[PDB]
Amino acid sequence: MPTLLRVYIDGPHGMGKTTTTQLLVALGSRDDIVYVPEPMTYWRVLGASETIANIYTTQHRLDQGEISAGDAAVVMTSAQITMGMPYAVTDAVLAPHIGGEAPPPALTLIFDRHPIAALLCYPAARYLMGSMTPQAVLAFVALIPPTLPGTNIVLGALPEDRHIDRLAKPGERLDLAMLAAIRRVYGLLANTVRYLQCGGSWREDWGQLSGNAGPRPHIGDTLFTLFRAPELLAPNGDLYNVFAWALDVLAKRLRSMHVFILDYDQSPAGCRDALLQLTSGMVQTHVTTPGSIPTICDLARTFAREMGE
Amino acid sequence: MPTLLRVYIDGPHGMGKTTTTQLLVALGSRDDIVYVPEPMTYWRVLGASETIANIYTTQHRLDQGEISAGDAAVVMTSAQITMGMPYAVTDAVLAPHIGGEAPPPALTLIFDRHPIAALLCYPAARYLMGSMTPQAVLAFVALIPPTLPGTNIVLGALPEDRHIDRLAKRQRPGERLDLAMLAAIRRVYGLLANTVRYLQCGGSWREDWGQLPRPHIGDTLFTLFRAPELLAPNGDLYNVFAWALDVLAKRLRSMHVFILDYDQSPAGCRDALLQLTSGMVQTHVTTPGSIPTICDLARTFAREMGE
Ligand SMILES: COc1nc(C=C(CO)CO)c(C)c(OC)n1
Ligand SMILES: COc1nc(C=C(CO)CO)c(C)c(OC)n1
Repeated sequence: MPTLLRVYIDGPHGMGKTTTTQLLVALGSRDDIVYVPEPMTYWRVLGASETIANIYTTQHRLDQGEISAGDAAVVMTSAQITMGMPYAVTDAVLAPHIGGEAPPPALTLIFDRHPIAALLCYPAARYLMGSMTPQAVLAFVALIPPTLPGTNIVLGALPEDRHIDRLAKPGERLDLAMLAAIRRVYGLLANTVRYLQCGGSWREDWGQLSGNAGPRPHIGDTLFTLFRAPELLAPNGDLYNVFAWALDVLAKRLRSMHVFILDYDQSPAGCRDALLQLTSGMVQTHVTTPGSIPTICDLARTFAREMGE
Repeated sequence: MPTLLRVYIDGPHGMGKTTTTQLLVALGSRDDIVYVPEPMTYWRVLGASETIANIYTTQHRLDQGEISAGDAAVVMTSAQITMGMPYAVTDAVLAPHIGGEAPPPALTLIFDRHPIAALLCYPAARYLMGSMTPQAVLAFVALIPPTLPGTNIVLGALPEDRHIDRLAKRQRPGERLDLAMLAAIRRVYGLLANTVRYLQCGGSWREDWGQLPRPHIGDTLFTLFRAPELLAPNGDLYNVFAWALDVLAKRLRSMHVFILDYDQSPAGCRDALLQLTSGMVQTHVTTPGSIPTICDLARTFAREMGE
């Protein structure tokens, strides 16, 4: 029974994730490590017209006082559903091939981002920016697919000052406020997994909210803190049950994830070797049939050819 | 482990779907069959303000030429997320309580609609109405939750004329009587039923794609996706959309469809639905506390998001 290692490189854009990944795939053998790359093609052409460009234009207009929140919200919600579609189909066709958690893997699968990037992280950041409702953020949360065994997610670390300079180097605009928001979000996320793996329970700690490594963070330091918003609160001050249930889904999805932190404050070859060492402590899985491996290989290869830049 | 029967009452709206169900929960014991009703309060207040009204005003403005198809699509996409949220959250918290396939069940759970109504059927109809992109529809399709065992879906049969009449007699808040939408939504559901049969008799969309004892691929939902937006310059579907179609195939193939004839009295419908249950597939729950956890979920849902 052959084995599989899946690794999702995620976190805020502009750190160097894409390069580092490509650098890592390059060191490997042709037929034992594949890359599912960033689907910019879907973003700029196939899915719609310059989705990246559309998003930053609308945020800028909202800030400039040129459209209202409600208007910006519907534009952001649409574009983001679109942004995330390739991650979602990929997860869906792959799911049946994944077995139980399990010596060198017969195949390593590297992903540019994980479904929560588009179904949770960026939405949450847009909400912080005032360009998306928390209800819609939670509707995205409710559609996060089941976390499969051996979900290794690598997030980035990088000083803000250096992050600002590197990013200043699609259709994007330099939105420091966005950068700050997405940085905060991925920060809460890493805390949240830690919070949940240390047996934390958002229901039991909900009142404490108001005005891989380490100890259990405070609930105020996790994603749960974002959804203490008046839109989601009943008169009695509690969360409406429907929203509570989506927080439950959030906990169920995150708690079983293996989070790793990668330092991007170094050269491109540095990040690569850092990442390589980091893989040996990652959870592998068995596949479900013998032919899962070449099948998985074709899908990843098919994807890159079509959607990678 | 104790057994569970899940029954999703679905199909196009305006046929009798709600009245019918209400008569059935009346018959069975209040603590032997539970009901998850239409989340009108979420659609009208909690998720956003008057979502139904927003949907229909927007189609109308697109029809009157007051806004662009592009503008319509974004609003439509956004609002349909809002419509589907309670369905999606419910399935997600219920899933771990569902076990394998299984004598009368320990609990019978009846829903007003299944998640594919908001993630496939309604969006597809809006696509036929020019107010949603086919990409968006496929993006919803990709997010369809996995099909758990015992997924029994009841769809309705009713001649269009009777259907028009009943829908006219019970519009929802903000809804606009629209015969194009009605024909769009009826067709989507007819294709749905045909799609399941096609799949279940071993149809393979990839094989029969060229053609664009089972239905013809041209009478399934796969025909809706020959759209030019999804095709490469040589006529092939991009692989990304092809995979969404594999997902659609996997999800639909293992659902169990039952057709309810609505062309009768509300009490006739109730009896019919009841007899329809002998062929439905039961499952085991997964934990001794699943049954009461499910009951409390249902009543909590009803209490909060019911009208
Ligand atoms: C910029 O908006 C936005 N960016 C991304 C990520 C990008 C481009 O910012 C890949 O770097 C994602 C995943 C997203 O998901 C909804 N939304
Ligand atoms: C009217 O628009 C619309 N209605 C429905 C269903 C209704 C009728 O408004 C309840 O039958 C659904 C599920 C939906 O899903 C996106 N969109």
